[PDB]
Amino acid sequence: MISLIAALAVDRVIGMENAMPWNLPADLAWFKRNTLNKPVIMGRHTWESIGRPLPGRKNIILSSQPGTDDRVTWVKSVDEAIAACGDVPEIMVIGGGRVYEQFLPKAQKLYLTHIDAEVEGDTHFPDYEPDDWESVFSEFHDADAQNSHSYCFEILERR
Ligand SMILES: Nc1cccc(Cn2ccc3c4c(N)nc(N)nc4ccc32)c1
Repeated sequence: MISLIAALAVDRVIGMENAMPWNLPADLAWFKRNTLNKPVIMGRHTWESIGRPLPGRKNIILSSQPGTDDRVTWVKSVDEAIAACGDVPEIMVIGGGRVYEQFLPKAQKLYLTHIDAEVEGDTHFPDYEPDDWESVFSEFHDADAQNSHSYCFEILERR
């Protein structure tokens, strides 16, 4: 089954850099744990944003362009991306914006990290009608020395 995992700032703004405010160590650990030993699907910008395949995971890159790295699997369509995962309990879609939009209608689970920050970005996480989604887990954390902003993990399940 298909899950989306994403770090969202206020107004559901999403970005991707090794900088503020999506480089919080605790959001990274959450991300690792929830994607470990699962196939990950991602856009090209997100693939560059990591510069390296994620270990112990099958990495699948959805892009209209041909591939430039043989350590990972390149595909051109949503259904090709899904098939490339094989028979597995959970597929993890890890961004970016356009990829979320494409997989949301087929997703049955959302892993969201709400960061209590504001950053300027045109790229947003797709609007999920809260009538079709049920929150089933929440975990708020205060800012500390390692994590500059407060943050809250949430898991939602499609209703
Ligand atoms: N160095 C590195 C290792 C793993 C991932 C990345 C970039 N990256 C790529 C995706 C993510 C990411 C995500 N999809 N969701 C959440 N909640 N957090 C995330 C944090 C980082 C992400 C960078």
